Amino acid sequence: REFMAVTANNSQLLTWWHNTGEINTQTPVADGNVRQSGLYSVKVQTTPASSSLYYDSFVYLAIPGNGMSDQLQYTQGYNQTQAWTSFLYSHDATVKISRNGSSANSNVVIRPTSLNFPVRYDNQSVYITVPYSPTGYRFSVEFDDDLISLAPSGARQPENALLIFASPFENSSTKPQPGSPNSIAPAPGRVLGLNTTSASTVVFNPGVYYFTGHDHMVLSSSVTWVYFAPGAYVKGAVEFLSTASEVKASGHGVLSGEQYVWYADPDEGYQKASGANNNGLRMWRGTLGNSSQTFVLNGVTVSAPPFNSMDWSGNSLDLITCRVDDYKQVGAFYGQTDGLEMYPGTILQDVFYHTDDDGLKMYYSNVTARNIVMWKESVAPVVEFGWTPRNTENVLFDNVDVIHQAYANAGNNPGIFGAVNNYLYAPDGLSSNHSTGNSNMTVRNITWSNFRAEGSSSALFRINPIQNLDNISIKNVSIESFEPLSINTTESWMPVWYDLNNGKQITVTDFSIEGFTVGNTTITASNAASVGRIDGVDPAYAGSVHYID
Ligand SMILES: OC[C@H]1O[C@H](O[C@H]2[C@H](O)[C@@H](O)[C@@H](OC[C@H]3O[C@@H](O)[C@H](O)[C@@H](O)[C@@H]3O)O[C@@H]2CO)[C@H](O)[C@@H](O)[C@@H]1O
Ligand SMILES: *[C@@H]1O[C@H](CO)[C@@H](O)[C@H](O)[C@H]1NC(C)=O
Ligand SMILES: *[C@@H]1O[C@H](CO)[C@@H](O)[C@H](O)[C@H]1NC(C)=O
Ligand SMILES: *[C@@H]1O[C@H](CO)[C@@H](O)[C@H](O)[C@H]1NC(C)=O
Ligand SMILES: *[C@@H]1O[C@H](CO)[C@@H](O)[C@H](O)[C@H]1NC(C)=O
Ligand SMILES: *[C@@H]1O[C@H](CO)[C@@H](O)[C@H](O)[C@H]1NC(C)=O
Ligand SMILES: *[C@@H]1O[C@H](CO)[C@@H](O)[C@H](O)[C@H]1NC(C)=O
Ligand SMILES: *[C@@H]1O[C@H](CO)[C@@H](O)[C@H](O)[C@H]1NC(C)=O
Ligand SMILES: *[C@@H]1O[C@H](CO)[C@@H](O)[C@H](O)[C@H]1NC(C)=O
Ligand SMILES: *[C@@H]1O[C@H](CO)[C@@H](O)[C@H](O)[C@H]1NC(C)=O
Ligand SMILES: *[C@@H]1O[C@H](CO)[C@@H](O)[C@H](O)[C@H]1NC(C)=O
Ligand SMILES: *[C@@H]1O[C@H](CO)[C@@H](O)[C@H](O)[C@H]1NC(C)=O
Ligand SMILES: *[C@@H]1O[C@H](CO)[C@@H](O)[C@H](O)[C@H]1NC(C)=O
Repeated sequence: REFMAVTANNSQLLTWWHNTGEINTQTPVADGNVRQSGLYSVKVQTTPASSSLYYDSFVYLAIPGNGMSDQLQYTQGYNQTQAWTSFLYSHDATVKISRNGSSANSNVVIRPTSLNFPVRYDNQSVYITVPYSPTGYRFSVEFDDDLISLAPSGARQPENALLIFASPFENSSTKPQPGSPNSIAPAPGRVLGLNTTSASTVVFNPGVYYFTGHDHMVLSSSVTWVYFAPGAYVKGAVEFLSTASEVKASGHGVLSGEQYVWYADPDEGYQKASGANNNGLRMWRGTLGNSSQTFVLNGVTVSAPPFNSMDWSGNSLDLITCRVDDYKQVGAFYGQTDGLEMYPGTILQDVFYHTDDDGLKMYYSNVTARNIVMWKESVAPVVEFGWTPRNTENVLFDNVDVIHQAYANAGNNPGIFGAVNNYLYAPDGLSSNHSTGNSNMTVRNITWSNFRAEGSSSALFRINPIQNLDNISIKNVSIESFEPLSINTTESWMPVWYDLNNGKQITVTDFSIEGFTVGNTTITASNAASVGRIDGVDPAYAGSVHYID
């Protein structure tokens, strides 16, 4: 009979397919179709490797503009595409990646490179042995012959990326059990009525679902759980109306904003928002009442966000906290596609971020984020804590691997650790005016540890102390190489700042750097300014920056 995809669904492996897959790299796919990679084929086999059957794993594809050529102007203008595949596993598995029969043999580089998974080449394919880890893995498979240079940084990156998301099975807390109480499971196609349903749980089983580019998934106040099953592909954006103690989005399916134009405004017919009014549609949105709420986000893959990925509505955001795990953001070629907000008390871990704006937004206290892979594009710092002065304390970001960066100039506000200017007076984040800070606020006890920048990188830090800084520690940061000196994105700086109202000088105390390396060179106080390119620390703060050697 004609060849058909064969998927796995057992206790050791789960893969899926879509019968409405569409090979298309230039226009929007049909409402009920799923854009599929025409370059990469992926199959998976639980070890040990044998003549046993390999199971097909659907490879999704995201393209800049999502097929809407008139939206390309809102991207960085590169020609990169991003494909990805997800599967669940509970045992080591071999991932077999194939390219068409006419593709020549090419070695691959897996990022993060620290993974060091066994890789073998045979019969026009690449076999990667992925070990089972309870927190799974999110990595990039880069073919040497597919690498291109991105001007003007010269960054070497895949023209056609391929991401692999191997995740653990879903427990009873992230997967609705059979015939769950007061649940509703919409049929494939156009999804209607969820904004007025009396259901508590919304279940999206395998299949394709879509709102349209002129509607989104507004969930009624009774909905506290939306589940995206592995194999479910939902074109839309989520907004909880529930003010309950917990609102949850889980499952390993996909939530794609590909049908929305950039900056789509939900209050203006979903047309592009007028005058950068900040009302672009978020992929995750909630609204608070007068009681605490926890947003649990687990397993989901968000693709093609039309604007910032997430923001909650409310007068006091101290009432919201997040619990994020095994989550991915892909195909974010548009600008202002920020990572999630990490509200007070947040624990975020095992995440993959493809973003063209603020990545890790350190705006709230008592936050812990760890095990993150980031494909930074061309705008904003990897870590951001500028824009507005804040009282923020007790933050820990650990094990963050920025596998790629493609900045172009100083105006992009580049840098691993950054704090741009005051948005009220410098909306684009860059200005020589350093007198709009707040001397009554302080960012204290911050730890950024085990950060790694693969390939060419922007500056270690470009921080405007818009409020006082105290006890900020950088421990173990490796930069493979720096972007060209010429583009002004690699020199680190920290200019002296003053209070907006009384002119008091903003203070910086105990800002330490330990375990900083550039390529094969260890950075110390001796070569920090030269090899480390840390030549912009204001003399008033120089005595507060300590190199622990
Ligand atoms: O507050 C908005 C935004 O301001 C800054 O972004 C600026 C960039 O740093 C500049 O390089 C330049 O980039 C233009 C570029 O913006 C993309 O977002 C867009 O997708 C693309 O089509 C366009 O060519 O201008 C922007 C401001 O417009 C700041 O760095 C951001 O963090 C901030 O979100
Ligand atoms: C796997 O099998 C279970 C049990 O029948 C089913 O609920 C689920 O939808 C299947 N998943 C896929 C993607 O095959
Ligand atoms: C086959 O794969 C190569 C990359 O290995 C790609 O450049 C080529 O376009 C593909 N062939 C076609 C046109 O399908
Ligand atoms: C994509 O852009 C790169 C430079 O960034 C260029 O070398 C490559 O040829 C381009 N590919 C196509 C199909 O134009
Ligand atoms: C529910 O959403 C639909 C769009 O699907 C909208 O037309 C309708 O007005 C909404 N109902 C309410 C009560 O808001
Ligand atoms: C929160 O609002 C509810 C309903 O309006 C009310 O019953 C409750 O007393 C409020 N809680 C507080 C702390 O005021
Ligand atoms: C952070 O945690 C501390 C306790 O360690 C608490 O006192 C403080 O209020 C918390 N900050 C916020 C805004 O939640
Ligand atoms: C500082 O932050 C750490 C976590 O990074 C936390 O354990 C500790 O209690 C905080 N308090 C201080 C200032 O020591
Ligand atoms: C780098 O960019 C900053 C901000 O625009 C500017 O002040 C500085 O002079 C630039 N350095 C040069 C001359 O490359
Ligand atoms: C800096 O900006 C503030 C806010 O607009 C303004 O009041 C002040 O005069 C400016 N001073 C400088 C550095 O020119
Ligand atoms: C920094 O890296 C070294 C390995 O070279 C490790 O021993 C140390 O624990 C790391 N520091 C932190 C805070 O993780
Ligand atoms: C900081 O506090 C002083 C009073 O202690 C006040 O005059 C000043 O305006 C405050 N900083 C701000 C918000 O500009
Ligand atoms: C260190 O890196 C530089 C630049 O990549 C290279 O030229 C040099 O050979 C390297 N030295 C060592 C010890 O590997």
